[PDB]
Amino acid sequence: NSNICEVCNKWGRLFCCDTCPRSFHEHCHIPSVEANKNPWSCIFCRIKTIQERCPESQSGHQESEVLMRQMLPEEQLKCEFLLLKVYCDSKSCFFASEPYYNREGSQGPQKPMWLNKVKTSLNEQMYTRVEGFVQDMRLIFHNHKEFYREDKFTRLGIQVQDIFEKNFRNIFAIQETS
Ligand SMILES: [Zn+2]
Ligand SMILES: [Zn+2]
Ligand SMILES: [Zn+2]
Repeated sequence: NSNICEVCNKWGRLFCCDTCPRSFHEHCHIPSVEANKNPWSCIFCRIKTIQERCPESQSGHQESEVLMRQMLPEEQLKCEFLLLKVYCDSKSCFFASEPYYNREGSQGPQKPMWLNKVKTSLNEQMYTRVEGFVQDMRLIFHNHKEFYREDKFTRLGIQVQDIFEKNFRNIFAIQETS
């Protein structure tokens, strides 16, 4: 197994996957690494199994159909993975914890949003459909763009949103288009 966490790329107290060489800090993995369970399979392994059990799940989908899906176990897992993929980028640090807004010439967003809040929401089963999760994720970056206006710091929102959107299209097998 790897000697660094797959998400944050640091060493420390790591839990190793039994079916692939990835390792995780307890609260870097999503969901948090489970108490017992030997063997234990990580979220990358669990997602791969879904695809392997239903190869047709990789055919193209319309985003509008994906968003209306109810958050049954497999969609819940897919959203957890997609959130994890965003935390894997080091630029996620900017969006992880609760933000605050005091900048000359800007007003804060009406509905602040951040990754740790989406993480809690997922953990507490607060989303009933994929759309709930996706809307909160996209709101993070939209609030950032709106607040930072012409500051070049706006680009961090663009960059992390691109990571999100690529991974959304991959995980939920959205039909490729130009
Ligand atoms: Zn970690
Ligand atoms: Zn694994
Ligand atoms: Zn089948």
